[PDB]
Amino acid sequence: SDTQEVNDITTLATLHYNGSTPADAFEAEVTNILDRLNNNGIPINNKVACQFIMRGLSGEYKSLRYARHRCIHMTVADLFSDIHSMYEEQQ
Amino acid sequence: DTQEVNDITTLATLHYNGSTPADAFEAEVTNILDRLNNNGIPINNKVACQFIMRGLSGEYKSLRYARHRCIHMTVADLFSDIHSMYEEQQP
Repeated sequence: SDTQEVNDITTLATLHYNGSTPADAFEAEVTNILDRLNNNGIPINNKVACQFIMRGLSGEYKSLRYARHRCIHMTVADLFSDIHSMYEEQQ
Repeated sequence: DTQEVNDITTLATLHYNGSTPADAFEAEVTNILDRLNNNGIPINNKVACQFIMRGLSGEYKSLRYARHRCIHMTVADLFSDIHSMYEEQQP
């Protein structure tokens, strides 16, 4: 509660996703961290968010990381689309 | 282009046990906070204080009991206490 921002930032910096849990749940976790950080006056822009998410991708999802260099132009929604697409074509 | 992610990761993984000068530790953290501020990721006194406390090891772990007042405690005040402990430990 008093440590929500520190916990949210720590989570963001230590994300991991390998497809073994629903992509929706991963998207929710990340989305809400970003929302809460925004509310607490710590705005994480699209580029930085994208980089944290990419860093977290393991297993087959590692492959999405070769777009990390375009994070500036890539939207978080676009990235989540690709993760969702990969999740679907693993199920 | 990954300066923010690197600066946040460092903040979230600080370690200090007195084995290096307190001035160097202060410098590292201060400049992370400065750069994050510049890049539109403003870490306030409370959150900064919490990250610093989390990183204290060895004899310095003991300082982690003012953590609850980080809201009212300043980063400068905490670095004072670390400096004070560092001085005591020196010849």
